[PDB]
Amino acid sequence: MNIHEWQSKQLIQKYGGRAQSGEVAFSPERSRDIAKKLWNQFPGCKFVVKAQVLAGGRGKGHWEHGMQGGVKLAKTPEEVYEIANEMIGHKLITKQTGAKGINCNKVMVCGALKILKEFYLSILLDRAMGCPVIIATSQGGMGIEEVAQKCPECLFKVPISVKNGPTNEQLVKLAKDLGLEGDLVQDCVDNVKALYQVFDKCDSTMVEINPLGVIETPTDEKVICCLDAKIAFDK
Amino acid sequence: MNIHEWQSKQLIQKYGGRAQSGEVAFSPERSRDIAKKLWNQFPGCKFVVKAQVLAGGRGKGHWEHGMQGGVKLAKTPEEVYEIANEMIGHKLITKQTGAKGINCNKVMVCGALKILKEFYLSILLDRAMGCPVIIATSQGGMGIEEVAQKCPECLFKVPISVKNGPTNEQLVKLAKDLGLEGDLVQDCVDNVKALYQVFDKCDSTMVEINPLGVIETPTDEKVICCLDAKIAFDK
Ligand SMILES: Nc1ncnc2c1ncn2[C@@H]1O[C@H](COP(=O)(O)OP(=O)(O)O)[C@@H](O)[C@H]1O
Ligand SMILES: Nc1ncnc2c1ncn2[C@@H]1O[C@H](COP(=O)(O)OP(=O)(O)O)[C@@H](O)[C@H]1O
Ligand SMILES: [Cl-]
Ligand SMILES: [Mg+2]
Ligand SMILES: [Mg+2]
Ligand SMILES: [Mg+2]
Repeated sequence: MNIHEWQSKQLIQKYGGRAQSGEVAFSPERSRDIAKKLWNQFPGCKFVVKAQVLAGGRGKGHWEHGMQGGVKLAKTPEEVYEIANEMIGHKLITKQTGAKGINCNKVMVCGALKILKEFYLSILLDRAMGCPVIIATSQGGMGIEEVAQKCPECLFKVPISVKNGPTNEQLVKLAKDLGLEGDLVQDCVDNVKALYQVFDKCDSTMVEINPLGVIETPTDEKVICCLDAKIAFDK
Repeated sequence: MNIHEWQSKQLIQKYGGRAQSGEVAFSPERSRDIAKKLWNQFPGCKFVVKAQVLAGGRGKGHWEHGMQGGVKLAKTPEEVYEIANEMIGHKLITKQTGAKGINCNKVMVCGALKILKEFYLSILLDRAMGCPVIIATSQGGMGIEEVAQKCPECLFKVPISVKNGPTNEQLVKLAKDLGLEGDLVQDCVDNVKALYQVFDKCDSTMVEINPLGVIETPTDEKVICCLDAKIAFDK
Protein backbone atom coordinates (compact mmCIF):
# COMPACT_ATOMS: atom_id res chain seq x y z
CA MET A 1 0.00 0.00 0.00
CA ASN A 2 0.91 3.68 -0.12
CA ILE A 3 0.06 6.68 2.02
CA HIS A 4 -0.87 10.06 0.60
CA GLU A 5 1.64 12.77 -0.26
CA TRP A 6 0.87 15.09 2.65
CA GLN A 7 1.03 12.24 5.17
CA SER A 8 4.29 10.97 3.65
CA LYS A 9 5.76 14.47 3.91
CA GLN A 10 4.59 14.75 7.53
CA LEU A 11 6.39 11.49 8.28
CA ILE A 12 9.57 12.80 6.64
CA GLN A 13 9.39 15.98 8.74
CA LYS A 14 9.00 13.98 11.96
CA TYR A 15 12.33 12.30 11.17
CA GLY A 16 14.05 15.63 10.51
CA GLY A 17 13.60 16.02 6.76
CA ARG A 18 12.57 19.23 5.02
CA ALA A 19 9.34 18.66 3.09
CA GLN A 20 6.44 20.91 2.07
CA SER A 21 3.52 19.11 3.70
CA GLY A 22 1.28 22.16 3.20
CA GLU A 23 -2.14 21.62 4.75
CA VAL A 24 -4.85 19.12 3.81
CA ALA A 25 -8.37 20.28 2.95
CA PHE A 26 -11.60 18.34 2.44
CA SER A 27 -13.63 21.24 0.99
CA PRO A 28 -13.01 24.17 -1.36
CA GLU A 29 -14.12 26.53 1.43
CA ARG A 30 -11.42 25.14 3.72
CA SER A 31 -8.83 25.30 0.93
CA ARG A 32 -9.68 28.98 0.45
CA ASP A 33 -9.38 29.68 4.18
CA ILE A 34 -5.97 27.99 4.26
CA ALA A 35 -4.71 30.19 1.43
CA LYS A 36 -6.25 33.33 2.93
CA LYS A 37 -4.52 32.70 6.26
CA LEU A 38 -1.16 32.13 4.55
CA TRP A 39 -1.41 35.65 3.11
CA ASN A 40 -1.03 36.88 6.70
CA GLN A 41 2.56 35.56 6.63
CA PHE A 42 3.69 35.94 3.00
CA PRO A 43 1.29 38.51 1.53
CA GLY A 44 0.91 38.23 -2.22
CA CYS A 45 2.28 34.69 -2.44
CA LYS A 46 0.91 32.28 -5.01
CA PHE A 47 -0.48 28.85 -4.13
CA VAL A 48 -0.44 25.30 -5.47
CA VAL A 49 -3.39 22.92 -5.13
CA LYS A 50 -2.41 19.24 -5.22
CA ALA A 51 -4.98 16.45 -5.48
CA GLN A 52 -4.31 13.88 -2.75
CA VAL A 53 -4.96 10.60 -4.58
CA LEU A 54 -3.15 7.26 -4.36
CA ALA A 55 -1.79 7.50 -7.90
CA GLY A 56 1.04 9.23 -9.74
CA GLY A 57 1.09 11.39 -12.83
CA ARG A 58 -1.28 13.95 -11.30
CA GLY A 59 0.38 16.96 -12.92
CA LYS A 60 -0.33 15.64 -16.42
CA GLY A 61 -3.63 13.90 -15.66
CA HIS A 62 -7.07 15.34 -16.34
CA TRP A 63 -10.39 15.33 -14.51
CA GLU A 64 -13.47 13.54 -15.79
CA HIS A 65 -15.34 16.85 -16.10
CA GLY A 66 -12.67 18.50 -18.25
CA MET A 67 -10.17 20.46 -16.15
CA GLN A 68 -6.56 19.55 -16.95
CA GLY A 69 -4.06 18.77 -14.20
CA GLY A 70 -4.01 17.46 -10.64
CA VAL A 71 -1.34 19.96 -9.53
CA LYS A 72 -2.39 23.52 -10.31
CA LEU A 73 -1.04 26.98 -9.60
CA ALA A 74 -3.38 29.58 -8.08
CA LYS A 75 -2.90 33.32 -7.69
CA THR A 76 -5.49 33.96 -4.96
CA PRO A 77 -7.57 32.16 -2.31
CA GLU A 78 -10.58 32.42 -4.63
CA GLU A 79 -8.66 30.68 -7.41
CA VAL A 80 -7.72 28.09 -4.78
CA TYR A 81 -11.44 27.71 -4.09
CA GLU A 82 -12.30 27.25 -7.77
CA ILE A 83 -9.53 24.73 -8.45
CA ALA A 84 -10.19 22.72 -5.29
CA ASN A 85 -13.89 22.62 -6.15
CA GLU A 86 -13.03 20.84 -9.43
CA MET A 87 -10.88 18.25 -7.59
CA ILE A 88 -12.79 17.44 -4.39
CA GLY A 89 -15.62 15.01 -5.09
CA HIS A 90 -14.47 14.24 -8.63
CA LYS A 91 -12.46 11.67 -10.58
CA LEU A 92 -8.89 12.19 -11.79
CA ILE A 93 -7.49 10.26 -14.77
CA THR A 94 -3.71 9.80 -15.06
CA LYS A 95 -1.28 7.43 -16.75
CA GLN A 96 -1.17 5.21 -13.66
CA THR A 97 -4.96 5.03 -13.19
CA GLY A 98 -5.99 4.24 -16.74
CA ALA A 99 -9.42 5.23 -18.01
CA LYS A 100 -11.03 4.15 -14.71
CA GLY A 101 -9.63 7.19 -12.90
CA ILE A 102 -9.46 7.59 -9.14
CA ASN A 103 -11.75 9.42 -6.73
CA CYS A 104 -10.47 12.48 -4.88
CA ASN A 105 -11.99 13.85 -1.66
CA LYS A 106 -9.14 16.08 -0.49
CA VAL A 107 -6.31 18.32 -1.64
CA MET A 108 -3.13 19.84 -0.28
CA VAL A 109 -2.95 23.62 -0.32
CA CYS A 110 0.65 24.83 -0.29
CA GLY A 111 2.60 27.96 -1.08
CA ALA A 112 4.12 28.24 -4.53
CA LEU A 113 7.89 27.80 -4.27
CA LYS A 114 10.80 29.03 -6.34
CA ILE A 115 12.49 25.82 -7.55
CA LEU A 116 16.09 25.93 -8.77
CA LYS A 117 16.79 22.21 -9.30
CA GLU A 118 14.77 19.00 -9.35
CA PHE A 119 16.24 15.60 -8.47
CA TYR A 120 14.85 12.10 -8.29
CA LEU A 121 15.67 10.08 -5.18
CA SER A 122 14.30 6.75 -3.99
CA ILE A 123 15.16 4.19 -1.32
CA LEU A 124 14.03 0.59 -1.79
CA LEU A 125 15.03 -2.99 -1.05
CA ASP A 126 17.01 -4.15 -4.10
CA ARG A 127 16.35 -7.88 -4.36
CA ALA A 128 18.98 -8.42 -7.06
CA MET A 129 21.73 -6.86 -4.94
CA GLY A 130 20.28 -8.13 -1.65
CA CYS A 131 20.40 -4.82 0.24
CA PRO A 132 18.64 -1.46 0.43
CA VAL A 133 19.78 0.98 -2.24
CA ILE A 134 19.56 4.74 -2.67
CA ILE A 135 18.85 5.70 -6.29
CA ALA A 136 19.12 9.27 -7.51
CA THR A 137 19.57 11.34 -10.64
CA SER A 138 19.49 15.00 -11.68
CA GLN A 139 17.83 14.42 -15.06
CA GLY A 140 14.37 15.84 -15.66
CA GLY A 141 12.97 13.26 -18.05
CA MET A 142 10.34 12.30 -15.47
CA GLY A 143 10.29 8.53 -15.99
CA ILE A 144 13.06 7.11 -13.81
CA GLU A 145 13.02 3.97 -15.96
CA GLU A 146 13.28 6.11 -19.10
CA VAL A 147 16.42 7.89 -17.90
CA ALA A 148 17.89 4.58 -16.73
CA GLN A 149 17.62 3.09 -20.23
CA LYS A 150 18.65 6.19 -22.21
CA CYS A 151 21.43 7.21 -19.78
CA PRO A 152 22.75 4.62 -17.31
CA GLU A 153 25.51 7.06 -16.32
CA CYS A 154 22.81 9.47 -15.11
CA LEU A 155 21.59 7.09 -12.38
CA PHE A 156 23.51 6.83 -9.11
CA LYS A 157 22.92 3.67 -7.06
CA VAL A 158 24.36 3.54 -3.54
CA PRO A 159 24.29 0.10 -1.87
CA ILE A 160 23.52 0.45 1.83
CA SER A 161 24.85 -1.75 4.62
CA VAL A 162 21.87 -3.78 5.79
CA LYS A 163 23.24 -3.49 9.34
CA ASN A 164 24.84 -0.06 9.77
CA GLY A 165 22.93 1.96 7.16
CA PRO A 166 24.36 4.86 5.16
CA THR A 167 27.76 6.31 5.98
CA ASN A 168 28.50 10.03 5.84
CA GLU A 169 31.06 9.32 3.11
CA GLN A 170 28.42 7.62 0.94
CA LEU A 171 25.96 10.50 1.32
CA VAL A 172 28.50 13.30 0.86
CA LYS A 173 29.67 11.67 -2.37
CA LEU A 174 26.10 11.23 -3.64
CA ALA A 175 25.42 14.90 -2.91
CA LYS A 176 28.44 15.96 -4.97
CA ASP A 177 27.61 13.51 -7.77
CA LEU A 178 24.23 15.27 -8.02
CA GLY A 179 26.08 18.57 -8.49
CA LEU A 180 25.59 20.16 -5.07
CA GLU A 181 28.23 22.32 -3.42
CA GLY A 182 28.50 24.64 -0.45
CA ASP A 183 25.94 24.35 2.34
CA LEU A 184 23.66 22.26 0.11
CA VAL A 185 25.99 19.25 0.47
CA GLN A 186 25.42 18.81 4.21
CA ASP A 187 21.80 19.91 3.75
CA CYS A 188 21.30 17.05 1.29
CA VAL A 189 23.21 14.65 3.55
CA ASP A 190 20.94 15.43 6.50
CA ASN A 191 17.82 15.09 4.35
CA VAL A 192 18.83 11.73 2.88
CA LYS A 193 19.66 10.48 6.38
CA ALA A 194 16.14 11.40 7.49
CA LEU A 195 14.67 9.70 4.42
CA TYR A 196 16.63 6.53 5.19
CA GLN A 197 15.41 6.54 8.80
CA VAL A 198 11.84 6.75 7.49
CA PHE A 199 12.52 3.80 5.18
CA ASP A 200 14.18 1.77 7.94
CA LYS A 201 12.25 2.60 11.12
CA CYS A 202 8.83 2.58 9.41
CA ASP A 203 9.44 -0.75 7.62
CA SER A 204 8.82 0.80 4.21
CA THR A 205 9.26 -0.96 0.88
CA MET A 206 10.00 2.32 -0.92
CA VAL A 207 10.56 6.00 -0.14
CA GLU A 208 10.40 7.95 -3.40
CA ILE A 209 10.91 11.71 -3.65
CA ASN A 210 10.11 12.88 -7.20
CA PRO A 211 11.15 15.65 -7.18
CA LEU A 212 13.60 16.26 -4.41
CA GLY A 213 14.25 19.95 -4.98
CA VAL A 214 16.65 22.76 -4.36
CA ILE A 215 14.34 25.67 -3.53
CA GLU A 216 14.75 29.28 -2.47
CA THR A 217 13.25 30.48 0.79
CA PRO A 218 11.31 33.77 0.77
CA THR A 219 14.63 35.47 1.65
CA ASP A 220 16.51 33.59 -1.10
CA GLU A 221 18.42 31.01 0.96
CA LYS A 222 18.94 27.80 -1.02
CA VAL A 223 17.72 24.69 0.81
CA ILE A 224 16.91 21.07 0.01
CA CYS A 225 13.20 20.27 0.17
CA CYS A 226 10.97 17.33 -0.73
CA LEU A 227 8.41 18.63 -3.25
CA ASP A 228 6.60 15.29 -3.66
CA ALA A 229 6.64 12.11 -1.60
CA LYS A 230 5.41 8.53 -1.85
CA ILE A 231 5.96 5.96 0.91
CA ALA A 232 4.92 2.35 0.35
CA PHE A 233 4.46 -0.44 2.89
CA ASP A 234 3.64 -4.15 2.97
CA LYS A 235 0.46 -5.02 4.86
CA MET B 1 -6.07 55.57 22.16
CA ASN B 2 -4.27 53.12 19.85
CA ILE B 3 -4.66 49.44 19.05
CA HIS B 4 -1.84 46.94 18.64
CA GLU B 5 0.02 46.35 15.38
CA TRP B 6 -1.58 43.00 14.56
CA GLN B 7 -5.08 44.38 15.20
CA SER B 8 -4.42 47.38 12.94
CA LYS B 9 -3.06 45.11 10.20
CA GLN B 10 -6.06 42.77 10.44
CA LEU B 11 -8.32 45.80 10.07
CA ILE B 12 -6.42 46.93 6.96
CA GLN B 13 -6.76 43.44 5.48
CA LYS B 14 -10.51 43.42 6.13
CA TYR B 15 -10.79 46.53 3.93
CA GLY B 16 -8.70 45.06 1.11
CA GLY B 17 -5.21 46.24 2.03
CA ARG B 18 -2.14 44.01 1.92
CA ALA B 19 -0.54 43.73 5.37
CA GLN B 20 1.57 41.13 7.19
CA SER B 21 -0.58 40.47 10.24
CA GLY B 22 1.46 37.34 10.97
CA GLU B 23 -0.08 35.40 13.82
CA VAL B 24 -0.26 36.45 17.45
CA ALA B 25 1.05 34.23 20.23
CA PHE B 26 0.18 34.59 23.91
CA SER B 27 2.98 32.29 25.13
CA PRO B 28 6.50 31.28 24.07
CA GLU B 29 5.43 27.69 23.36
CA ARG B 30 2.67 28.90 21.03
CA SER B 31 5.16 31.14 19.23
CA ARG B 32 7.30 28.07 18.54
CA ASP B 33 4.32 26.07 17.26
CA ILE B 34 3.40 28.89 14.85
CA ALA B 35 6.89 29.02 13.35
CA LYS B 36 7.12 25.22 13.12
CA LYS B 37 3.81 25.01 11.27
CA LEU B 38 4.94 27.74 8.86
CA TRP B 39 7.81 25.46 7.77
CA ASN B 40 5.10 23.20 6.31
CA GLN B 41 4.31 25.96 3.78
CA PHE B 42 7.64 27.75 3.23
CA PRO B 43 10.25 25.24 4.43
CA GLY B 44 13.48 26.84 5.55
CA CYS B 45 12.05 30.34 5.91
CA LYS B 46 13.36 32.69 8.58
CA PHE B 47 11.08 34.36 11.12
CA VAL B 48 10.57 37.73 12.79
CA VAL B 49 9.23 38.06 16.35
CA LYS B 50 7.56 41.42 17.05
CA ALA B 51 6.65 42.51 20.57
CA GLN B 52 3.02 43.69 20.63
CA VAL B 53 3.20 46.70 22.95
CA LEU B 54 1.35 50.02 22.88
CA ALA B 55 4.51 52.01 22.22
CA GLY B 56 6.81 52.82 19.31
CA GLY B 57 10.52 52.46 18.75
CA ARG B 58 10.49 48.70 19.34
CA GLY B 59 13.16 47.94 16.75
CA LYS B 60 15.82 49.92 18.63
CA GLY B 61 14.46 49.38 22.14
CA HIS B 62 15.89 46.98 24.69
CA TRP B 63 14.46 44.69 27.35
CA GLU B 64 14.93 45.16 31.08
CA HIS B 65 16.99 41.95 31.31
CA GLY B 66 19.38 42.78 28.46
CA MET B 67 18.06 41.46 25.15
CA GLN B 68 18.22 44.09 22.40
CA GLY B 69 15.28 44.82 20.14
CA GLY B 70 11.51 44.45 20.18
CA VAL B 71 11.63 43.21 16.57
CA LYS B 72 14.07 40.33 16.19
CA LEU B 73 15.05 37.94 13.41
CA ALA B 74 15.07 34.21 14.15
CA LYS B 75 16.33 31.30 12.06
CA THR B 76 14.33 28.44 13.61
CA PRO B 77 11.22 27.80 15.73
CA GLU B 78 13.44 27.15 18.75
CA GLU B 79 15.05 30.58 18.34
CA VAL B 80 11.51 31.96 18.12
CA TYR B 81 10.79 30.26 21.45
CA GLU B 82 13.94 31.72 23.01
CA ILE B 83 13.17 35.25 21.81
CA ALA B 84 9.49 35.10 22.75
CA ASN B 85 10.52 33.80 26.16
CA GLU B 86 12.40 37.07 26.77
CA MET B 87 9.52 39.23 25.47
CA ILE B 88 6.32 37.67 26.83
CA GLY B 89 5.98 38.59 30.49
CA HIS B 90 8.82 41.14 30.44
CA LYS B 91 9.40 44.88 30.11
CA LEU B 92 10.54 46.61 26.91
CA ILE B 93 12.25 50.02 27.02
CA THR B 94 12.11 52.35 24.00
CA LYS B 95 12.44 56.06 23.32
CA GLN B 96 8.68 56.52 23.72
CA THR B 97 8.44 54.62 27.03
CA GLY B 98 11.39 56.08 28.92
CA ALA B 99 13.13 54.20 31.70
CA LYS B 100 9.80 52.92 33.05
CA GLY B 101 9.38 50.65 30.03
CA ILE B 102 6.20 48.85 29.05
CA ASN B 103 4.90 45.36 29.75
CA CYS B 104 4.58 42.82 26.93
CA ASN B 105 2.37 39.72 27.17
CA LYS B 106 2.10 38.67 23.50
CA VAL B 107 4.03 38.73 20.22
CA MET B 108 3.53 38.52 16.49
CA VAL B 109 5.34 35.66 14.75
CA CYS B 110 6.03 36.62 11.15
CA GLY B 111 7.79 35.20 8.16
CA ALA B 112 10.95 37.10 7.32
CA LEU B 113 10.38 39.17 4.18
CA LYS B 114 12.66 40.57 1.50
CA ILE B 115 12.07 44.34 1.64
CA LEU B 116 13.05 46.39 -1.42
CA LYS B 117 11.71 49.84 -0.46
CA GLU B 118 10.27 51.47 2.65
CA PHE B 119 7.86 54.40 2.50
CA TYR B 120 6.06 56.45 5.12
CA LEU B 121 2.34 57.03 4.62
CA SER B 122 -0.20 58.52 7.00
CA ILE B 123 -3.78 59.78 6.83
CA LEU B 124 -4.65 62.56 9.26
CA LEU B 125 -7.53 64.85 10.16
CA ASP B 126 -6.42 68.33 9.08
CA ARG B 127 -8.38 71.04 10.88
CA ALA B 128 -6.85 73.94 8.94
CA MET B 129 -8.30 72.44 5.75
CA GLY B 130 -11.39 70.85 7.32
CA CYS B 131 -10.75 67.51 5.61
CA PRO B 132 -8.44 64.47 5.72
CA VAL B 133 -4.97 64.62 4.20
CA ILE B 134 -2.59 61.88 3.07
CA ILE B 135 1.09 62.51 3.81
CA ALA B 136 3.78 60.31 2.30
CA THR B 137 7.49 60.21 1.54
CA SER B 138 10.10 57.75 0.29
CA GLN B 139 12.88 58.99 2.59
CA GLY B 140 14.32 56.70 5.25
CA GLY B 141 15.37 59.24 7.87
CA MET B 142 13.12 57.64 10.50
CA GLY B 143 11.60 60.72 12.13
CA ILE B 144 8.75 61.84 9.89
CA GLU B 145 8.94 65.21 11.64
CA GLU B 146 12.72 65.21 11.13
CA VAL B 147 12.40 64.61 7.38
CA ALA B 148 9.58 67.15 7.17
CA GLN B 149 11.78 69.91 8.60
CA LYS B 150 14.99 69.05 6.73
CA CYS B 151 13.23 68.37 3.40
CA PRO B 152 9.64 69.60 3.05
CA GLU B 153 9.76 68.86 -0.69
CA CYS B 154 10.34 65.17 0.13
CA LEU B 155 6.85 65.01 1.67
CA PHE B 156 3.80 64.71 -0.58
CA LYS B 157 0.48 66.05 0.72
CA VAL B 158 -2.87 65.02 -0.76
CA PRO B 159 -6.09 66.68 0.48
CA ILE B 160 -9.02 64.27 0.37
CA SER B 161 -12.62 64.98 -0.54
CA VAL B 162 -14.67 63.41 2.25
CA LYS B 163 -17.54 62.97 -0.22
CA ASN B 164 -15.57 61.27 -3.02
CA GLY B 165 -12.54 59.85 -1.20
CA PRO B 166 -9.11 59.73 -2.84
CA THR B 167 -9.35 59.92 -6.62
CA ASN B 168 -7.51 57.65 -9.04
CA GLU B 169 -5.72 60.72 -10.40
CA GLN B 170 -4.50 61.78 -6.95
CA LEU B 171 -3.37 58.25 -6.05
CA VAL B 172 -1.71 57.48 -9.39
CA LYS B 173 0.30 60.70 -9.05
CA LEU B 174 1.23 59.95 -5.43
CA ALA B 175 2.37 56.46 -6.43
CA LYS B 176 4.59 57.89 -9.17
CA ASP B 177 5.85 60.68 -6.91
CA LEU B 178 6.96 57.92 -4.52
CA GLY B 179 8.97 56.32 -7.34
CA LEU B 180 6.69 53.40 -8.27
CA GLU B 181 6.12 52.17 -11.82
CA GLY B 182 4.58 49.17 -13.55
CA ASP B 183 2.12 47.00 -11.65
CA LEU B 184 3.16 48.65 -8.37
CA VAL B 185 1.35 51.87 -9.35
CA GLN B 186 -2.13 50.32 -9.38
CA ASP B 187 -1.07 48.12 -6.46
CA CYS B 188 -0.26 51.22 -4.39
CA VAL B 189 -3.50 52.90 -5.49
CA ASP B 190 -5.64 49.99 -4.30
CA ASN B 191 -3.78 49.77 -0.99
CA VAL B 192 -4.08 53.50 -0.24
CA LYS B 193 -7.79 53.36 -1.08
CA ALA B 194 -8.20 50.57 1.48
CA LEU B 195 -6.22 52.58 4.04
CA TYR B 196 -8.59 55.51 3.54
CA GLN B 197 -11.65 53.30 3.99
CA VAL B 198 -10.12 52.16 7.28
CA PHE B 199 -9.54 55.79 8.27
CA ASP B 200 -13.06 56.82 7.27
CA LYS B 201 -15.30 53.86 8.14
CA CYS B 202 -13.59 53.17 11.48
CA ASP B 203 -13.66 56.86 12.52
CA SER B 204 -9.90 56.97 13.05
CA THR B 205 -7.90 60.05 14.00
CA MET B 206 -4.75 58.69 12.32
CA VAL B 207 -3.71 55.78 10.13
CA GLU B 208 0.10 55.61 10.00
CA ILE B 209 2.02 53.05 7.94
CA ASN B 210 5.71 53.25 8.85
CA PRO B 211 6.97 51.55 6.78
CA LEU B 212 4.73 50.96 3.82
CA GLY B 213 6.94 48.56 1.89
CA VAL B 214 7.63 47.11 -1.51
CA ILE B 215 8.33 43.43 -0.82
CA GLU B 216 9.06 40.36 -2.90
CA THR B 217 6.76 37.36 -2.65
CA PRO B 218 8.38 33.92 -2.25
CA THR B 219 8.34 33.72 -6.07
CA ASP B 220 9.85 37.22 -6.47
CA GLU B 221 6.75 39.21 -7.49
CA LYS B 222 6.95 42.81 -6.26
CA VAL B 223 3.92 43.86 -4.19
CA ILE B 224 2.92 46.66 -1.83
CA CYS B 225 2.58 45.58 1.80
CA CYS B 226 2.04 47.30 5.14
CA LEU B 227 4.98 46.24 7.32
CA ASP B 228 3.89 48.23 10.39
CA ALA B 229 0.64 49.94 11.28
CA LYS B 230 -0.66 52.32 13.94
CA ILE B 231 -4.33 53.35 14.08
CA ALA B 232 -5.48 55.94 16.61
CA PHE B 233 -8.95 56.66 18.00
CA ASP B 234 -10.46 59.09 20.51
CA LYS B 235 -12.01 57.57 23.63
N1 LIG C 1 4.99 24.15 -3.99
C1 LIG C 1 5.29 24.05 -5.29
N2 LIG C 1 5.51 25.18 -5.99
C2 LIG C 1 5.77 25.09 -7.30
N3 LIG C 1 5.85 24.00 -8.06
C3 LIG C 1 5.64 22.89 -7.34
C4 LIG C 1 5.37 22.82 -5.98
N4 LIG C 1 5.21 21.51 -5.58
C5 LIG C 1 5.38 20.82 -6.68
N5 LIG C 1 5.64 21.59 -7.79
C6 LIG C 1 5.85 21.14 -9.16
O1 LIG C 1 4.74 20.34 -9.55
C7 LIG C 1 5.21 19.17 -10.23
C8 LIG C 1 4.19 18.06 -10.14
O2 LIG C 1 3.93 17.78 -8.74
P1 LIG C 1 4.24 16.39 -8.00
O3 LIG C 1 4.17 16.57 -6.53
O4 LIG C 1 5.58 15.90 -8.56
O5 LIG C 1 3.12 15.37 -8.50
P2 LIG C 1 3.05 14.25 -9.64
O6 LIG C 1 4.32 13.44 -9.65
O7 LIG C 1 1.81 13.42 -9.32
O8 LIG C 1 2.80 14.96 -10.97
C9 LIG C 1 6.56 18.88 -9.59
O9 LIG C 1 7.38 18.12 -10.46
C10 LIG C 1 7.12 20.29 -9.37
O10 LIG C 1 7.84 20.74 -10.51
N1 LIG D 1 8.56 40.42 8.30
C1 LIG D 1 9.59 41.27 8.30
N2 LIG D 1 10.76 40.87 7.76
C2 LIG D 1 11.80 41.70 7.78
N3 LIG D 1 11.86 42.95 8.26
C3 LIG D 1 10.69 43.32 8.78
C4 LIG D 1 9.53 42.57 8.84
N4 LIG D 1 8.51 43.28 9.46
C5 LIG D 1 9.07 44.43 9.75
N5 LIG D 1 10.39 44.52 9.38
C6 LIG D 1 11.28 45.66 9.58
O1 LIG D 1 11.40 45.87 10.97
C7 LIG D 1 11.53 47.28 11.23
C8 LIG D 1 11.01 47.58 12.61
O2 LIG D 1 9.65 47.09 12.67
P1 LIG D 1 8.33 47.97 12.94
O3 LIG D 1 7.09 47.19 12.68
O4 LIG D 1 8.46 49.25 12.12
O5 LIG D 1 8.45 48.38 14.48
P2 LIG D 1 8.69 49.76 15.24
O6 LIG D 1 8.59 50.87 14.19
O7 LIG D 1 7.71 49.92 16.35
O8 LIG D 1 10.14 49.72 15.74
C9 LIG D 1 10.78 47.99 10.10
O9 LIG D 1 11.47 49.18 9.72
C10 LIG D 1 10.76 46.97 8.95
O10 LIG D 1 11.61 47.36 7.88
CL1 LIG E 1 14.41 20.70 8.74
MG1 LIG F 1 6.05 13.80 -8.62
MG1 LIG G 1 7.31 51.11 12.40
MG1 LIG H 1 13.35 36.23 -3.82
